Amino acid sequence: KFDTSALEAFVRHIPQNYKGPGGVVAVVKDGEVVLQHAWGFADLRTRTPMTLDTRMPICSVSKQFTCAVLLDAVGEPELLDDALEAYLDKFEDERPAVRDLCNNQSGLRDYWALSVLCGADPEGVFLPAQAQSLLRRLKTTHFEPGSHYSYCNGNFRILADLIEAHTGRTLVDILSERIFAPAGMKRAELISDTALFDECTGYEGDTVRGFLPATNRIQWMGDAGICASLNDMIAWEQFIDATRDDESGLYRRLSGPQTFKDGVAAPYGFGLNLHETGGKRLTGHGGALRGWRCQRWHCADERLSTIAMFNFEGGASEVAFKLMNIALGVSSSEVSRVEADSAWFGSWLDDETGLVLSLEDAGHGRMKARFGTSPEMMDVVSANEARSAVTTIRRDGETIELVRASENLRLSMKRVKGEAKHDIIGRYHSDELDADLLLVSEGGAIYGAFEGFLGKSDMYPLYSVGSDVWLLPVQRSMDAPSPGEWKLVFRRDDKGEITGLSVGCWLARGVEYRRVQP
Amino acid sequence: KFDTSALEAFVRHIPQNYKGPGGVVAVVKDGEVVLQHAWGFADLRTRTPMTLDTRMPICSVSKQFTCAVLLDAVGEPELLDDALEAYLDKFEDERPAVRDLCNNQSGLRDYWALSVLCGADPEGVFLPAQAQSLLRRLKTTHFEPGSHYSYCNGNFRILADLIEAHTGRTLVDILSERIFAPAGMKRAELISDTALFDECTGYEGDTVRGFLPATNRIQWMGDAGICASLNDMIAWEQFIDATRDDESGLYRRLSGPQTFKDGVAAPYGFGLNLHETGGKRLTGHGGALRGWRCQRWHCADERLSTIAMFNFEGGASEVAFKLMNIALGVSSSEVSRVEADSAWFGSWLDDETGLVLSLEDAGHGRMKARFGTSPEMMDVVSANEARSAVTTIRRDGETIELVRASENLRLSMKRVKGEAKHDIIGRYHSDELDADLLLVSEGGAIYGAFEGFLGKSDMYPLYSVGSDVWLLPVQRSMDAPSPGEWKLVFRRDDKGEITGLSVGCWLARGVEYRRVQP
Repeated sequence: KFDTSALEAFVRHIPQNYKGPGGVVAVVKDGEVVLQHAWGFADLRTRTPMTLDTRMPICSVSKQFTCAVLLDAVGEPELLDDALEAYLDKFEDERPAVRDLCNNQSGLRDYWALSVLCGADPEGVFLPAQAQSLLRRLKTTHFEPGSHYSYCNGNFRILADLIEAHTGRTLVDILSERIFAPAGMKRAELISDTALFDECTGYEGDTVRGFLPATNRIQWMGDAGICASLNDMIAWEQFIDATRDDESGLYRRLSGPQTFKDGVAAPYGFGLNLHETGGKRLTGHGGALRGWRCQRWHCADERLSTIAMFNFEGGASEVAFKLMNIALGVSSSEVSRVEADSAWFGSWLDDETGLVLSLEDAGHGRMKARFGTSPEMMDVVSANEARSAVTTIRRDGETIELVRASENLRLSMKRVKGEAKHDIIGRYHSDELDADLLLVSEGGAIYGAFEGFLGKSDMYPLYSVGSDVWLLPVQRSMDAPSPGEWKLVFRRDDKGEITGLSVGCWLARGVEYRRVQP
Repeated sequence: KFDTSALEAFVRHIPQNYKGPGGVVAVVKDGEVVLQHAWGFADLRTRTPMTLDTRMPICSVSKQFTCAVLLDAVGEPELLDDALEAYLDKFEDERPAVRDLCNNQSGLRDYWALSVLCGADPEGVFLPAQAQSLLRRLKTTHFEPGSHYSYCNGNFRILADLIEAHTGRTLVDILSERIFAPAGMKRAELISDTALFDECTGYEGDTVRGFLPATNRIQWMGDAGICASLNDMIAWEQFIDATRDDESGLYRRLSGPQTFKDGVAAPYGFGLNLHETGGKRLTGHGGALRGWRCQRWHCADERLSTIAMFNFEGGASEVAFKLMNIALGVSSSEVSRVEADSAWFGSWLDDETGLVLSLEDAGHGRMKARFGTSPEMMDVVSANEARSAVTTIRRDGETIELVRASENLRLSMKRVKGEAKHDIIGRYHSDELDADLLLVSEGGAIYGAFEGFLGKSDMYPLYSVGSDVWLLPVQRSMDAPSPGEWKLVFRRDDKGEITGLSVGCWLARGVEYRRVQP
């Protein structure tokens, strides 16, 4: 009997440690459900309890299902390379291979982050014709295909379109016939229009701010769209275990090792994160949307899967990971920290990429870093070295070296200083997006708005961190996580006149804008 | 020339330190405006700039105007004591004097906190007939009148009703004729229905969560309701300075010293907070509602006033206070801290009052305390002593002594321990409010709802901190700050059966409920 005593003790305390309306969790071992539990409410106002058969959007956990459809109904990604050439018909750089789309090594900038720059409302309707209009206008990459990893939902949204055109069938129908029926996922469905989903309510907020029902109206497929219950997701884990020994089986074909073009090990393959804990290899994926979070993980050597799905923005990924470590008996352990010198604090700029790192004290030998899409906590392990699980930074005087070895990324960043001039106001234009950024002063405080084919955004405050380097936080958007902070790095003439600027974030780097107004 | 160089340098950095859509600030010295500034937007979507003439709700800054009306149009508070007896016609305890209402020493429980227990929706409509129905059903106090201080909006909402009935005139008209016209407050107005106000938009949220437009539909008067611009508020500060030498002048009559019934100095009088900074006496008040914050302070010895009004939930009170200290040249200074022993952490219960203190590490010789309506940061100054600006705590083994000397409050609290039994589910009834609390289990996690004459609330999660002691956070409500955490302390028989419980928070303590169901 697989002993679930420590798992049960952890699950019993989830509602107090991961505060929110409701959720579901499961642990599958050797193809058997050994732990399955629902708690709380699907809706706090109608008082509808959360159940094991309550469907929820699984969001980015859909990506692995779109690569499974690709392999099952089309074949290897190379069969769609000709069609990708016609889809990205205005491309000016070398196009990524369809295989690079599947592995998140494409170099394309994320279209949900770009939708903010095109003026999208965070709670706006987003149609299939607008997705294609934005994806098919892309011309450039932000790194050479195969050279680095970056998470790009557009890779999978394009894949869905390629699959439907090659096959002459809908992704809705192919998933149902080729994946959900054989796996025993009885109620799983691709529901592309998020405005139609009302079987469970998702909540934005947290225990301090309060919880608010989320409204989502985007339409998506390929990068997300599947809605399924805990029991549906359990059936997928059982299908995985039943087909574990078939070398030509769909999941085994999705989940092998991958590398970058230089042979360095990569962290993602065919819609799956590839990771390890205590020396044991894991494959899985998480998903997010305003109001929702979920995660699945599978350890092939121990025939073990863990699932967590919440109708709020709490740590479902952390829950699923901790259940896996508890079931594997992995002791996750303690780092000795040192005091953070005050010389670390402030912002640091990479000239090559236009990205910025900002550091602040988070107490006890810890720093809060803002660099990627979400902030990360870093342990200060020595006078000049700090690290999170993904990023290491080393300081030498006025330079920081930042490394994210899993992305094949290494940056050299210089301390940003000086007082920022307020002559940056005016209008700027991006030729590739056909979009404008308007910057105005109101009482000495600078605000900006994004104006493009999706609409005109609200005004957002900007914050300077040194001469000509400004941050523009965007906290809510059509997809989740939101982009975080856009980094604006202005460029000037030899006369000191502004000619343009770079706008970027980790999901979409170096978007060039030229000054056209003020 | 009063030198404003340090004030201007501070004001220039407000938008970066106090992040939000917009605001206004002013400094008045010797009756002259020496600093007046607006920044940002009144509405981020319509892009309407914030101006010096943009009106906003001043919320609880209205209380001083209702006591000014009382003194000007009625006379001393003792003239309304007979009418208070008829208004609180079901009172079972000794009624407070009308003077205790004015000084916040009444012992009445706050009606906005009680509206949550009666089932109010946080964004619900609240009419004058519902205010009277809730206020006139009150029967008991939570401390003897004059013995302690507690902030109670009901004191001022009752005062408004008493004034209108004695005078036969509307508070709208009396404020306009007797206060706003003579003070030169040209556009100030009592707009009791918050749903009608649309000249400026208030925003809930913060720079990390994002900002959301607030919807408020409550109707109020006496405790709040005045809407005014920065220029209106400047005219009130100038009127104060012009009448500073008249011993029988309205503001001088509102702003003298007060004491509790035992002669100890009290911190509030006639709708004004009474405080000091660097040895200089201040009088003033702040205001809050979802989406809005403001504060005014005046230092009579230096003929100095400071005002800050924001259309978001940031630190307007901290801004107004810091401007005052900068203008007075008060050096606010540093406390040496010690490491917080782990024995402090957890929850502590006062048996007399039913209130709970919870402590957690906030880093560097600091603790986050949850006791009052909002959390407070405490400096650990010695092994067994910690303090905030308002509260001091001393630990001795399994007991903590908590003192809020400005409230005349001293509690002896014992560490709460043990595992909480889940047999608390069932229905409970408050005879005085005619309201129920329903507690249910959903998958092992307990949730509660408040059901009374205002409606049936949504379900809210509860969190146990030790045997029979639970916390129920309520983060959003009709008034602001919300109550914070309700403290539920269950009572049992000699047989171990639950008979009832105490529900309370600092604004409304010891509301007794009896078990009626499960």
